[PDB]
Amino acid sequence: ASKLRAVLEKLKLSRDDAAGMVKGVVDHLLLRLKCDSAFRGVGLLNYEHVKISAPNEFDVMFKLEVPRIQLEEYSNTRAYYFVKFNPLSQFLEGEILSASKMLSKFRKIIKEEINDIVIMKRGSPAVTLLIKISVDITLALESKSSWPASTQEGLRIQNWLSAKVRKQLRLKPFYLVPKHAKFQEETWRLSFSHIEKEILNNHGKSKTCCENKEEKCCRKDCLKLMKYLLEQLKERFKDKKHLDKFSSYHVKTAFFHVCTQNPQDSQWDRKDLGLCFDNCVTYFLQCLRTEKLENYFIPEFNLFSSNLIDKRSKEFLTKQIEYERNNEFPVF
Amino acid sequence: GASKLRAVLEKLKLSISTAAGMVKGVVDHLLLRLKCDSAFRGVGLLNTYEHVKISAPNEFDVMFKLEVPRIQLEEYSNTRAYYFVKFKNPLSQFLEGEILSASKMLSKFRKIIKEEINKRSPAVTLLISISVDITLALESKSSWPASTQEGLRIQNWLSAKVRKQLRLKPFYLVPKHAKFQEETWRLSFSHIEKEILNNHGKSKTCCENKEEKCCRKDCLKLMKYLLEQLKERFKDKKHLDKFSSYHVKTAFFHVCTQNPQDSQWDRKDLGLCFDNCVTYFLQCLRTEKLENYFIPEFNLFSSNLIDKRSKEFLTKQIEYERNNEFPVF
Ligand SMILES: Cc1nc2c3ccccc3nc(NNC(=O)CCC(=O)O)n2n1
Ligand SMILES: Cc1nc2c3ccccc3nc(NNC(=O)CCC(=O)O)n2n1
Ligand SMILES: [Zn+2]
Ligand SMILES: [Zn+2]
Repeated sequence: ASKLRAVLEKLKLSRDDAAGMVKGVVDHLLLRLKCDSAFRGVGLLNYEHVKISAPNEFDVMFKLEVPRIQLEEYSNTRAYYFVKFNPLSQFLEGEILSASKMLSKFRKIIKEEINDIVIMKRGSPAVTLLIKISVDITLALESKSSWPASTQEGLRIQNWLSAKVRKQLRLKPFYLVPKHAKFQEETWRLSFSHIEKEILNNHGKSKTCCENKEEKCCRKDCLKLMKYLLEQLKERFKDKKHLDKFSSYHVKTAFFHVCTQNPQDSQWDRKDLGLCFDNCVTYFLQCLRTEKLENYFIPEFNLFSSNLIDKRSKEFLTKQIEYERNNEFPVF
Repeated sequence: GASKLRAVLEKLKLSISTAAGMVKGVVDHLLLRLKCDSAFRGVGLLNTYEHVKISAPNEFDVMFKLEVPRIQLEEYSNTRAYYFVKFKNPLSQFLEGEILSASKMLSKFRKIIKEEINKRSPAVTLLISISVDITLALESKSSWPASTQEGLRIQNWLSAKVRKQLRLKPFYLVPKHAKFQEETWRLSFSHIEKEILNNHGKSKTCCENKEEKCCRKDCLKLMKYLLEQLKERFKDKKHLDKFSSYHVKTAFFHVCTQNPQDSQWDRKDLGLCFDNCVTYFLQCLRTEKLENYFIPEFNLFSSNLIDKRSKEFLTKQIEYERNNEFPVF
């Protein structure tokens, strides 16, 4: 209870100290990237830390609009797709867009451009930069078409953020990122990280949530706290590969489900940070035990399916988290 | 006494599928022949219809927006709402020196419209069989003028986050003579107004379920209908010649700012809510002060625009209506 705000205090102090040096490089990369006719409309999506415990690790996403796409779902995976349709003809491999070819010149253009003042050296997160500062550059195809049919009954936020917001969110473009599946080397996975940022910073039922003292939720604090919890446990057992396949996308997804089941702002009063976090920890454990964690936008996709993560990893993380929660979280 | 009001709302809602469908075929064709002329190439329709008179469902009004990239405005004679257009372009044919001619562009707009039909800010009125008013609007994706810096004060009602979203949207300029001065453009935020009306609650789920049914949208229609009815009952008296639905809509935006909580607009208290609406509007009429919601230093009820006799005439009329359970309904 009081220890959590202690943890939240030492986390916020890591933001008073490099993101300018990040902008100086990515703005130089984007210029020469726009010179190539294949990456003409390239631009930034939203710096963003995927790891809360790594304030020197940044993550960017370079978007590129592909006009008039038609997708083909790869073997009922509901998340991975082929790209049919043109300044991308050089990257064709038949009538599909080769995720391998298009990403190869992307790596090459970056490698050529970073040599003139950095050591770009590394899937979808194709290139990582070393500046004692890290940024990972992801290439994303933008499609202003309607969302795929696998996302029809996803983003169920009507009782929390309203249906007209859901309608407006679904009018936004969606993004595709080169992810291999099973590998099949030319598949692209859907991505709504732009929608997720819209949800976290516009998170209340009331429009004035977290804008005044009487309406101060504790959502963002709960997500930071369980994000930091997994990042810590991944570091404690890093040299043992137990928690290798768990990432922040899991805890962020479990957070979105808790936001829907607890739609009212009154259920997130900052006075109850302890119980709120304890309820967040419980739901995530319930997904570990029942081996079921739907993708928040693609509900037919189980992030915790037996094909992606084994039962032994879930049981181990369960034992770790349960031990932390019973001992006032010593890993913090 | 809300029994009569809900009867009026019942009759206004029972009013129109074939009307708008006839307009959509004509407006779409006009926008295509316009798109051929080099001057009006990037022209689209803003707010992709709007009944300026809530009681006249056979009359629509569209806003043909035209993207103007190079914009450097010159505020005219401290009006803070009328401006001159400088270009810091295909509209070169309509320049009067450095000033973009609202006169030459109008006569241009007048001409090409009348060609494809083979009546005269609302540049043209067309008559289908139902009439539609078409206005031309320059769109500027630049930051809003400094006269709007202290306007749109919704931070305690819709949140400051929403205010920042709104101000990042483009603003629109329409031709409007000012005094007259023949080549001025007036500011326009009707796109922002529409956003506020259909997204009116402090809660994002307002009027979306039985628990959160408000009466904001009901009070504005009743207010608009009250003015339009008194304007017809005294159309020959010529005293209400200058009162329009924009005055009612502006005053409604002030009472939403003044009453930001959704619980203050419950649908059970429609009676008191409408009574509190008309009282603020009468208070504006007596004190002769009604700030523009976006341009706060612009008084819509200044003595230079409307004379004191007109405000007192309308004041006595609304009070006589409010004192006798609104017989004009
Ligand atoms: C940013 C992002 N977007 C998605 C995503 C989108 C749709 C469906 C499943 C998805 N799963 C994951 N992560 N799953 C992992 O195990 C991480 C390692 C990896 O994927 O290589 N992410 N991460
Ligand atoms: C759609 C719209 N936009 C504005 C507007 C914008 C900025 C400043 C003043 C403004 N005044 C008005 N209405 N004025 C009247 O009601 C009198 C008659 C008239 O002005 O023609 N409107 N109406
Ligand atoms: Zn909040
Ligand atoms: Zn409402």
